[PDB]
Amino acid sequence: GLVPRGSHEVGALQELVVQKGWRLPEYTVTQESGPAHRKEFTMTCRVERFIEIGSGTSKKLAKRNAAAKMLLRVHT
RNA sequence: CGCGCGCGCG
RNA sequence: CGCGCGCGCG
Repeated sequence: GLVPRGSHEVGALQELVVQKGWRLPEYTVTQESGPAHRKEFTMTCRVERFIEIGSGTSKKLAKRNAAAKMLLRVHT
C-alpha cells in the first residue's frame, strides 16, 4: 500500500542486508494481471531465508512495495 | 527526477 | 493524449 513519503525502500533494504553480511536481494516479476491500460504487477523479493511480495500499478511501485515488506520482515 | 525513440492499451 | 511496457540517455 503506502511507503513513507520521501523514503528509499529498495536502497534502504540493500544497505541493510549488506550490513547484516547477506548477499543482495533478488527481485523477480512473478505476476501481471489486467488489461494493458489498467495493469497491475507483483514483484517477489528474496533475500537470505525470506520471500516477500509487493504489488502495484507499475513494476517500480511493485518493487518498492516488495522492498518495504521485506524491510518489515527483516526488522521484525 | 526529466527527456527521446519504439510497442501495447484506453 | 494519457496509464503502462521495452530500449536508451541526461
